[PDB]
Amino acid sequence: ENITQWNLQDNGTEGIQRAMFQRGVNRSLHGIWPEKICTGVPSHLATDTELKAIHGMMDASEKTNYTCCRLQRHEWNKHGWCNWYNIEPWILLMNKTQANLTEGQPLRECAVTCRYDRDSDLNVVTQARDSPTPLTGCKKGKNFSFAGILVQGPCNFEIAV
Ligand SMILES: *[C@@H]1O[C@H](CO)[C@@H](O[C@@H]2O[C@H](CO)[C@@H](O[C@@H]3O[C@H](CO[C@@H]4O[C@H](CO)[C@@H](O)[C@H](O)[C@@H]4O)[C@@H](O)[C@H](O[C@H]4O[C@H](CO)[C@@H](O)[C@H](O)[C@@H]4O)[C@@H]3O)[C@H](O)[C@H]2NC(C)=O)[C@H](O)[C@H]1NC(C)=O
Ligand SMILES: *[C@@H]1O[C@H](CO)[C@@H](O[C@@H]2O[C@H](CO)[C@@H](O[C@@H]3O[C@H](CO)[C@@H](O)[C@H](O[C@H]4O[C@H](CO)[C@@H](O)[C@H](O)[C@@H]4O)[C@@H]3O)[C@H](O)[C@H]2NC(C)=O)[C@H](O)[C@H]1NC(C)=O
Ligand SMILES: *[C@@H]1O[C@H](CO)[C@@H](O[C@@H]2O[C@H](CO)[C@@H](O[C@H]3O[C@H](CO)[C@@H](O)[C@H](O)[C@@H]3O)[C@H](O)[C@H]2NC(C)=O)[C@H](O)[C@H]1NC(C)=O
Ligand SMILES: O=c1ccn([C@H]2O[C@H](CO)[C@H]3OP(=O)(O)O[C@@H]32)c(=O)[nH]1
Ligand SMILES: *[C@@H]1O[C@H](CO)[C@@H](O)[C@H](O)[C@H]1NC(C)=O
Ligand SMILES: *[C@@H]1O[C@H](CO)[C@@H](O)[C@H](O)[C@H]1NC(C)=O
Repeated sequence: ENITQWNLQDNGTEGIQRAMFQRGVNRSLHGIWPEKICTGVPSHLATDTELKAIHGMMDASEKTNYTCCRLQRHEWNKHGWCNWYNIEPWILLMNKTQANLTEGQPLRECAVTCRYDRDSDLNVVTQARDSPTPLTGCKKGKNFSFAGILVQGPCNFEIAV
């Protein structure tokens, strides 16, 4: 029921993706999204110390030189507090999810946002998730590149029929 989304390195994409390519990082966690989105005053103010414990997860913000902890705090505020109640279980999950992402191509990896590269003739996956979803910026008929890994379809498993 929870969507796990992450960023993948792409020099062709200004922002987090360019920074990941430079830093030799393949997959950086974006968030874990339950059905319920949090509204109102959070239960706990996520400190940088707490948020730095999610090892390997880069910030999508230029303001922190794509390090910590803007994206991280945003995630706890919008998706974390009202669903996990405590920061400790949330931190451990986010970190274990990022640990697994650092290992390599996940069991379930589906393109979310693409950036078609005319030179290589590939759909360079900028963001991916553990469930198939309507694509964005993807050219139909072209193969996919998930941080260097070439896949025929938008997912690393069969969806259809
Ligand atoms: C997918 O997403 C859901 C959230 O959307 C995750 O579910 C949460 O999981 C965490 C644990 O990983 C749970 O946190 C613990 O909640 C306890 C309170 O729960 C009450 O019972 C039900 C659960 O059936 C809730 O729905 C109620 O609202 C209640 O409030 C809470 O006591 C507990 O704290 C205890 O443990 C921690 C660490 O061990 C201590 O720090 C703490 O002080 C205390 O002893 C945790 O906060 C949470 O209940 C879940 N919430 C819901 C709504 O289901 C899934 O596990 C995610 N799964 C995947 C696979 O991504
Ligand atoms: C990864 O992406 C980065 C960012 O997009 C990328 O750098 C960009 O590409 C090029 C290649 O170095 C840079 O382009 C140069 O930019 C200056 C103006 O800023 C122009 O004057 C340059 O023109 C000369 O260079 C050519 C070299 O082949 C000549 O043939 C040409 O006629 C000129 O004399 C040139 O276009 C560019 O500035 C950056 N862009 C940004 C937005 O930073 C880099 O190539 C990629 N790295 C890897 C490892 O793939
Ligand atoms: C991160 O990746 C892990 C691997 O997918 C997974 O952790 C869980 O723990 C064990 C490792 O000890 C996996 O392997 C085990 O498989 C059998 C299955 O019958 C277990 O009985 C054994 O203990 C064995 O070593 C588990 O399969 C695995 N659990 C699940 C539910 O898939 C985590 O799920 C990953 N965490 C995140 C947050 O993505
Ligand atoms: O984890 C993240 C967080 C944010 N962005 C966003 O970064 C730029 C910000 O302009 C956004 O444009 P966009 O396609 O609407 O969403 C992009 C990511 O790509 N990954
Ligand atoms: C997060 O995972 C790393 C491995 O990537 C581990 O060494 C680290 O201390 C973890 N943080 C915790 C458990 O808070
Ligand atoms: C990342 O994928 C590259 C291909 O871009 C692979 O060769 C490498 O071992 C991985 N490096 C990481 C996860 O740091």
